[PDB]
Amino acid sequence: GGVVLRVVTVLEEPFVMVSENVLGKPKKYQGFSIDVLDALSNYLGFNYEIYVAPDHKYGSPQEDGTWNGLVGELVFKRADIGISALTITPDRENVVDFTTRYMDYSVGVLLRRGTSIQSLQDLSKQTDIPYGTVLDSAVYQHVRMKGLNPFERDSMYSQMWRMINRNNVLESQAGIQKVKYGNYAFVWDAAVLEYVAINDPDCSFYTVGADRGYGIALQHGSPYRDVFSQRILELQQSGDMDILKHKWWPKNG
Ligand SMILES: [Cl-]
Ligand code: NA
Repeated sequence: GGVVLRVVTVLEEPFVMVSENVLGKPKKYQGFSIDVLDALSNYLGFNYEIYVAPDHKYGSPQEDGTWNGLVGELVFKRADIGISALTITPDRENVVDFTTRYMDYSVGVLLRRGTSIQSLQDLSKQTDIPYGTVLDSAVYQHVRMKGLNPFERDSMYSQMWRMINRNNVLESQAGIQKVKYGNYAFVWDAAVLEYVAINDPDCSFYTVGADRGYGIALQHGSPYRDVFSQRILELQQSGDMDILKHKWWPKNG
């Protein structure tokens, strides 16, 4: 009778993916973050049940200072653990506690084959192909912060903020669909976009693009954080974290 921890997530390939099911046979989740979660579950002896953030968002600080999304679920005490493709950021570290990272994060751009965008810089220099990101996400917040900083050294960020300031989507799937079928470029996690590009049945895409990382979020003060971070470091040191990565990014495009 191990305690059942409530895990809040956002669906996002290949980090957390569902298998939908029929006739009362249980819905199951899989992916890189589920494997890491499982490695931790097996170690602490907890069970868990997963639910998706009700608003389908990662979360960002709102006009009135409250948090929504996955990060908000933690702040509002609705969950014990938050895990997805969740980017560790200083603003989020203000209201929840992150583990050490279990994988590096970077920003990429998903583009339709036949376009001629070779860099995030080129993308920002035009307005013809419209572009954007997922609302209430770390990308949105980062582009805003850098784009509004007069002392930012790369002028691309100000150009991006002009375009993005709410061209955005509610969920990454919508952004991917817009690139595929419309006239759009989608700015999102490189790890997600690499997986999407290499697995697209039509090879419709290419991508262009480690100072931030993916982390497990816990309520502030949680006694799981140190224990998790220890287990994460162990997994990295042994090569086991790399084995997990290769399972989900076996880069064979
Ligand atoms: Cl979701
Ligand atoms: Na914190």
